[PDB]
Amino acid sequence: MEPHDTLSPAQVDEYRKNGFLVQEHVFDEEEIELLRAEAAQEFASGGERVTVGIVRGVHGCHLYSEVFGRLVRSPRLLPIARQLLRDDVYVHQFKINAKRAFKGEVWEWHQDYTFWHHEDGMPAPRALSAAIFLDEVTEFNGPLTFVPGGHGSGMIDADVKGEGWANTLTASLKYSLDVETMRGLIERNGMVAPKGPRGSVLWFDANIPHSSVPNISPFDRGLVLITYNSVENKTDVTRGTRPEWLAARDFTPLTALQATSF
Amino acid sequence: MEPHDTLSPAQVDEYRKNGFLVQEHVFDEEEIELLRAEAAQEFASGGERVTVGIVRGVHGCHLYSEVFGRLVRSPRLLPIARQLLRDDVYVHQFKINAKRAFKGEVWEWHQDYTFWHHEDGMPAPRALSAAIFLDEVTEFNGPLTFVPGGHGSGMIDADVKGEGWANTLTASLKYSLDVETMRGLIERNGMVAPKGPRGSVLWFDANIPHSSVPNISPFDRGLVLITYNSVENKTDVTRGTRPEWLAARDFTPLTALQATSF
Ligand SMILES: O=C(O)[C@H]1NCC[C@@H]1O
Ligand SMILES: O=C(O)[C@H]1NCC[C@@H]1O
Repeated sequence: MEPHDTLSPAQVDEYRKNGFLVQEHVFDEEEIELLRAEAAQEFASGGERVTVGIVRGVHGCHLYSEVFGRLVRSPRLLPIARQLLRDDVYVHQFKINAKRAFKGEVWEWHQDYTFWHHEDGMPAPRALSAAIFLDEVTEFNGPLTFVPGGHGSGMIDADVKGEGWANTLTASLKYSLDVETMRGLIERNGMVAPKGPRGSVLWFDANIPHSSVPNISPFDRGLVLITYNSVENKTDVTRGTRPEWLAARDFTPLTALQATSF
Repeated sequence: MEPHDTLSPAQVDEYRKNGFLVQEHVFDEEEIELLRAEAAQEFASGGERVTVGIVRGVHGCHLYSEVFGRLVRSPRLLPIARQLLRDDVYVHQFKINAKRAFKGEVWEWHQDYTFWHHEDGMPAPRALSAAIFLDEVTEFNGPLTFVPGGHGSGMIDADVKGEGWANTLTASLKYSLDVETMRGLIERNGMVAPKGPRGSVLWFDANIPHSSVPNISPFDRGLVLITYNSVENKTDVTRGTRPEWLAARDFTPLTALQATSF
């Protein structure tokens, strides 16, 4: 194992100003293939934790998979999440999202924090997601798309639908940011679909508004998304509506994987 | 009126090599607003020529609208189409396609020539379309997307659906290029979504494979598309299945608008 990875001051400034940031080539192909293979196994035996008719999402895999439980403690990831949240951290949510070639949905503009505040009891937006690129993310395979700086407009009052947590997981969403709001935000800030090669990591703020469109390429777009939360900002488990595999309840501070002979 | 517009040798080379080409800022805002206003009138009274539940397409407007009949003979357009097709030309098809803000469909990969050969009797791919930008075309408002150089692989054998011309106009298409074909083409050539400001013109070859995704922006994307065909390559009206407003039958060579006091 190396020195723990840190963002440079420039990277940090870029992250806070925009609310997202791509580090290119964090993992190699061999590491990425190990993650691809484990993701396929979870898609195949995830059960109620899966989302679809062909499988498209799985939730909570770091609680059940040894590979994924080590991934979240990796020295390429955990220290940056400590650095950005300025705290010890733990994993609130883990999920894999594949958009297969010539497939996919329009994911309505939204803020993760909005769901986590109302569904899970997250007190403050002191959280972020790391989306590992299992495939090259381009213009055409349905990249996550953001309003840069749009996290600074706090949580935005949103159109609310559904009952329970049934449509938290699906592309028609329970909390969709208004059309009139979006225009203002976008007139003001613009739109960015960060791109990069396989093995890249895209860090994004819990309150950044984001969306994506379908994949019109012949290449799949697999993403592993790890949502780190600050231990100080642990969710209020008394207001909690959802289960462990969507919203974690073990708030033990994580420590990084140590170098071992196995 | 000016000297007639021509592409530079570089532009022409770029067009033939890639099969598409954007000229920026061909029309001003005032010209574009005249076209917007006329398009709204056609969307409202086009009748059977319209396509939808909210209006999204209209076909054949240059046969019914004085503004649109002059547009096709404009010295910003007609001479480039002469230049690229190396012939006198006429309009085979005219259509307006709006993708409203937060709206739109995935348009499956396709080749226009494939439809025009089989539906209308077009002997050779000696045709092209000029798509005038009524709005700024960006990454996020569903730009027409192309395989550069993909016109040189001739007409590609395609999956065929429907009966009649019912699903020629709609986003699930009668002639959809295969998934396996596309991957090969794309592995080989890549993908480009030409962009530009309002009043731009995007010229593209009749055989270039193209597609688009929905508009996830708060801005509309209106396009006027004029399909010029070579007079020598006029359609065989004996194999013709569709009506005047989809496939024209007056093959008179066009001449440009002359400067008049009105
Ligand atoms: O509902 C959730 O918790 C997740 N799915 C969409 C928004 C979050 O990422
Ligand atoms: O069917 C047509 O003739 C037109 N619509 C889709 C392909 C062409 O542009």
